[PDB]
Amino acid sequence: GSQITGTCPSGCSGDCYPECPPGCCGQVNLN
Repeated sequence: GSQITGTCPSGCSGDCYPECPPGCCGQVNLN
């Protein structure tokens, strides 16, 4: 890990629940 996640946990990266702030989920992928 280098950039890691601030407020939004892994769950937000994967499961984008409503309380996840905009662009928090699926925002770290060089794809």
